[PDB]
Amino acid sequence: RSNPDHEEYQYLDLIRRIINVGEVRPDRTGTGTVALFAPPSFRFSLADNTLPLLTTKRVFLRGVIAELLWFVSGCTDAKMLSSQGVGIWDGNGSKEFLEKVGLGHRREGDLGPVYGFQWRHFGAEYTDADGDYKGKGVDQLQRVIDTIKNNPTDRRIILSAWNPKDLPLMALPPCHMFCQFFVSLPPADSPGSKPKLSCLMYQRSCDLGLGVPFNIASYALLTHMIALITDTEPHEFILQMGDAHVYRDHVEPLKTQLEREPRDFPKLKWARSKEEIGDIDGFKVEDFVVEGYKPWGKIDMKMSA
Amino acid sequence: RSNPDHEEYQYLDLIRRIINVGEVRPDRTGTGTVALFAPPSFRFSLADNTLPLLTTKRVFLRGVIAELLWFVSGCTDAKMLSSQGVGIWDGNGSKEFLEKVGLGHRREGDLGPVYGFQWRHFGAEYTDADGDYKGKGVDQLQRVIDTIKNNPTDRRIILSAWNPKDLPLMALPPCHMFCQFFVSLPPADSPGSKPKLSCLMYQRSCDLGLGVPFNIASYALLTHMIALITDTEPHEFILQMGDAHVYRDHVEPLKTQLEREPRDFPKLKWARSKEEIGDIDGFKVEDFVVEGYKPWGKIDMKMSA
Ligand SMILES: C#CCN(Cc1ccc2[nH]c(N)nc(=O)c2c1)c1ccc(C(=O)N[C@@H](CCC(=O)O)C(=O)O)cc1
Ligand SMILES: C#CCN(Cc1ccc2[nH]c(N)nc(=O)c2c1)c1ccc(C(=O)N[C@@H](CCC(=O)O)C(=O)O)cc1
Ligand SMILES: *c1cc(=O)[nH]c(=O)n1[C@H]1C[C@H](O)[C@@H](COP(=O)(O)O)O1
Ligand SMILES: *c1cc(=O)[nH]c(=O)n1[C@H]1C[C@H](O)[C@@H](COP(=O)(O)O)O1
Repeated sequence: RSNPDHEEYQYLDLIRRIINVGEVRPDRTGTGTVALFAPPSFRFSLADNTLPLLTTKRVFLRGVIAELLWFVSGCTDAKMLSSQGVGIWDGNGSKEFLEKVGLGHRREGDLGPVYGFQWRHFGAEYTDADGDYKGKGVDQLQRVIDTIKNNPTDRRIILSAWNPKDLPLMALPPCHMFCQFFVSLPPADSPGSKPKLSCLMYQRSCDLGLGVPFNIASYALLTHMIALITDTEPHEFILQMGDAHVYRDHVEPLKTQLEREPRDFPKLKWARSKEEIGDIDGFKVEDFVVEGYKPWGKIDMKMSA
Repeated sequence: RSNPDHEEYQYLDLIRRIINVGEVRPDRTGTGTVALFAPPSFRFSLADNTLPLLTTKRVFLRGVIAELLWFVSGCTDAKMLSSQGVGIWDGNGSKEFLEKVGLGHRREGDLGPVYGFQWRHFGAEYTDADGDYKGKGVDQLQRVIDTIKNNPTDRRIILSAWNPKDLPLMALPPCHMFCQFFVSLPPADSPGSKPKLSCLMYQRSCDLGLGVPFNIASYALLTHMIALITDTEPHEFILQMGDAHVYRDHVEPLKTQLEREPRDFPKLKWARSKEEIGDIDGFKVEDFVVEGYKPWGKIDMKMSA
């Protein structure tokens, strides 16, 4: 390894380990997987505007950003993603899947009270994706922003989408069920510096081939976004996994990826200022300027619904 | 070290690290702490009836068991613990503290919809600790039991007390906010063996001196309990921490503990059979037979309310 310390090796090494000593298991989708439970967590530095966007394969960056802004908006209609050319949620939002999980009364694309809804309206009563939820439920995301700015040492800076009561209304239960932010105060020797912002996310189920690449970049981006609005400096992103698995039909495609040497991670820059963006709800896809992204070729992998 | 691989060194080493390079910070209690965010997780083997009850200091075992059976029962009245000689929750259940956090309308000891209530009645409306919640809300615990027995490869075996909507009603927000169970199927070379049960718990805020010792034994015991009811074999317990800290007034007392060499962990045996206990709600303090516990002397540490 030209550069053995490249953070991407964490991802490649775990996949190799799962394939090697993982346990073959049946699963909800019916395709089957090989898995390990609670492996060591991943750590990615977010310093110097670094964005841990995997380079051993081309990652659909725009899809990650679109999905993230979608979460932030509190929207749960997958059509808002497919209309802009992002179909990652088309599979679980299809009329065929919804009816399959007992949600036939919903129009196609209406995923239910998933991620975004819990993030901005936790506890509110869900009708459909067109419902008026403004000012209803708990806005966890804004509370996180307010807390980081006015009481950084607080120990409850949590953002969670897990809701046992709403689960049956969801086309799919949250995979990244929650994350915790931490703010390091400016060192004594130089109190003018910006506090450092870190994020730990826990993912109950992890599709290493398809999902993890998105999850890693997504939460890294969320932390960068929150850092901008709170005048803090992104520091570290930690990802703890529960059921970490590699789908059976992903094994061969991933072996090809395992042969590739990572390129230095790209950097993130903002196309607009903090003032122009305003708050967490003012970001736009075009605001994300990712430079230096130099990935290898794309690797085709089918998603199991 | 006579036994460098003793699992208790994970706990001792982390405390040493926090004291050495941890960051000095202000906190809600006002006593102050030294902390590190998201340190490597702890792993404890639960095989061969092993119970990771710390030995470098005498741990109030009966108090751990009592609190756990209290959680399971869904009860939120701290008087149910103090009446049996366990006052770990007297501090946050006292009238002064309750009135202090805006809950003066509650009788002393009524902590609100904390741990146990969320575990067995998530989503139900909370009135007071005497309310009738039977059959109300989501019983996450029993669902976990049923899932382990009938669909072990499920990836949603989650037990969580985090409830953004109910937080303000709680004397204190959940520290151990959730855990995930995992079941390994019997290997091919012996399909008669019992499936192996593991548990990963995530704790947002960790008082290493006082809380962690209880948290470790508590979730280890919970896994042993669930294993009995589900005909599975306890395997491993993983603990991931968020804000890992040592209170200022615990530093000196802990230094004394750091000088001690761990004794082999004790073992857990049941005073009754699975049939006699019946289900997760049938356990009694006397059912827990811990043998071989050989700890060093107690170490006094004050809890910051
Ligand atoms: C995590 C997350 C968000 N999600 C949502 C989501 C929904 C159901 C899931 N189901 C399964 N089995 N695995 C998943 O990772 C998963 C993820 C994603 C969904 C699909 C892809 C995907 O198929 N990507 C392909 C094609 C990308 C493209 O459209 O160009 C890829 O090659 O990456 C990525 C992320
Ligand atoms: C986690 C958890 C449950 N809890 C609940 C709970 C509630 C508020 C808290 N607040 C703070 N600052 N730290 C805590 O760990 C904490 C824990 C506990 C509460 C007290 C002790 C404690 O004082 N232990 C002393 C005395 C033991 C005894 O009563 O005999 C000790 O020496 O261990 C331990 C656990
Ligand atoms: C879910 C969504 C996400 O953001 N990331 C993911 O990796 N996934 C994966 C996990 C799993 O393979 C599948 C969901 O299936 P299940 O609910 O765990 O049965 O999507
Ligand atoms: C909370 C309860 C528990 O089970 N274990 C714990 O260690 N604690 C600790 C963490 C922290 O010191 C305090 C809770 O205060 P805060 O909500 O984190 O501000 O108790």
